[PDB]
Parts: sequence; structure tokens; C-alpha cells
Amino acid sequence: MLIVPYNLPLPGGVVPRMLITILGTVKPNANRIALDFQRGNDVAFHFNPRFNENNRRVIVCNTLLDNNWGREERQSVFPFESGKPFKIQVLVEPDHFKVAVNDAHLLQYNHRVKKLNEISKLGISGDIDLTSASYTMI
Ligand SMILES: CC(=O)N[C@H]1[C@H](O[C@H]2[C@@H](O)[C@@H](CO)O[C@@H](O[C@H]3[C@H](O)[C@@H](O)[C@H](O)O[C@@H]3CO)[C@@H]2O)O[C@H](CO)[C@@H](O[C@@H]2O[C@H](CO)[C@H](O)[C@H](O)[C@H]2O)[C@@H]1O
Ligand SMILES: [Cl-]
Repeated sequence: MLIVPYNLPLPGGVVPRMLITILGTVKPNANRIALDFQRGNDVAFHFNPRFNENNRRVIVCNTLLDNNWGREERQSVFPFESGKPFKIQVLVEPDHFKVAVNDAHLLQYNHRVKKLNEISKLGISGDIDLTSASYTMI
């Protein structure tokens, strides 16, 4: 069981056909989870399940550039459940990150950061027991 927050190096950044797989279990009474794909200090792709934003569950995605958040993209489909094991798969495609949870497609997030080969860390944080984090080329 990995320590959270957890940093997964992505050597040489990301590239299309790279698949990143995160396995974990959501804590009971979770508040948040975040996956941050980072280019140095910038966050190219922030993937942020929120379990109680005004008593609603929502996924917030965004990009942080020079310490400024951009326009949020919001998804009301919410596949996570407190207490339950999950699998997040992030497939890098040419124009977007494609995210599936528990083998069901969830969302896509268009690339705002263009230097994909400089997105060289994944930060995993929030209210989970983290089991594993890895990548493979498909
Ligand atoms: C307070 C908090 O949760 N801070 C987090 C940071 O959250 C921010 C992020 O989710 C952005 C995405 O757009 O939204 C921010 O909230 C906005 C509301 O959505 C919006 O309705 C309102 O008008 O404006 C709000 C603020 O703009 C939200 O605060 O997310 C970052 C990245 O995950 C967190 O930083 C990381 O924290 C981890 C540990 O959790 C480590 O410290 C990492 O090093 C660090 O990058 C930040 O803590
Ligand atoms: Cl860029």
C-alpha cells in the first residue's frame, strides 16, 4: 500500500498510446481525490473527483499554468464510491487524455499543454488507499 501523496515519474513525459493505470480504494467518507499530470510546476491535466461539493459529486478537470488555474471542465457522471476499490485508466491520445474508471469510459480532456514529452510526473493525492500506479505502452 503506497504512501499518499505519491509521485509517479513518467520518464520522457507522455506520448500517445501510453496507458497509465491507478488502482486504489476510496476511503470511507472521502472528500476528494486528485491526479495531477505535471510539467514541472505546471499541471497539464488535473483530474479531481469531489465527493461533496454542495452535497453533489462532481469531477473537476483543469490545467494550472504559472500557478493560475484555467477554465474548469466538469463531469457529473461519477463512478467512484466511498469505501470501494477502483481502477483509473488514463490513455494518452493525440488530441486528449482519455479516462476510463472500472473499464467504463468517463471523459476526455483536450491537450492544453502541448509539450507532452515534458509532462514527466503524475502526482496522486486525496482520500484513497493507493494500491499501485504504473504505465505501459499499448
Ligand atoms: C484548496 C484545494 O483543494 N487546493 C488544491 C487544489 O484545488 C484546486 C483545484 O481543484 C482547482 C481546479 O480548477 O479548483 C480550485 O477550486 C476552485 C473551485 O473549483 C471554483 O468553484 C472556485 O471559484 O475557485 C476555486 C479556487 O480557484 C481548487 O482550490 O488542487 C491542487 C492540485 O491537486 C492541490 O495542490 C496539490 O496538493 C497536493 C496534496 O493534496 C500536494 O500539495 C501537491 O504538491 C499540490 O500540487 C491543492 O492543494
Ligand atoms: Cl506547452
